[PDB]
Amino acid sequence: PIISEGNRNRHRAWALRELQDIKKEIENKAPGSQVWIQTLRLAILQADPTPADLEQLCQYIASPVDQTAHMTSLTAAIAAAEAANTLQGFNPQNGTLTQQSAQPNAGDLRSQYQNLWLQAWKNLPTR
Repeated sequence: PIISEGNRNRHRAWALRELQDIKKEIENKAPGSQVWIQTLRLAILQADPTPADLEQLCQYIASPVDQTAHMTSLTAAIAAAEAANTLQGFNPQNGTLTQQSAQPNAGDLRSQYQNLWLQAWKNLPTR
C-alpha cells in the first residue's frame, strides 16, 4: 500500500489482515465479473497499491491460468495506450508505466495503471 509517513507518501507492505479481508470477500466471485472488478476497485481505493502490491494480491485470489492471461492483457493495454497516446503525464523515457507507478509520489500515473489493471480482468480467454 501507499501510505503517509512523515511529510510524504511511502510504500508499506500489505498487512496480513488486509490480504485476508480481500481474499475472503472475493473468493466466491468470478474473475472478470463486474462484482470482481468493483471489489478490487474498493481495495485499490483503500490501499493505493503499487504494481508489486497487486501482483502479491493475485497469489491469494487468482489461478495461475487467470493471472497469466490477465498480465498478458494488461501488458498489451499499457503498450497500446502509450502508442495511441492515451496515457496522461507519461514519458516512457523515464521508465515503463509499471516502473514509474511504483514511485509513492507518482499517484497520477499509478491511478492509470490501477484502472488498466482492473480492466484487464475483462474478457479472459474463453472457448
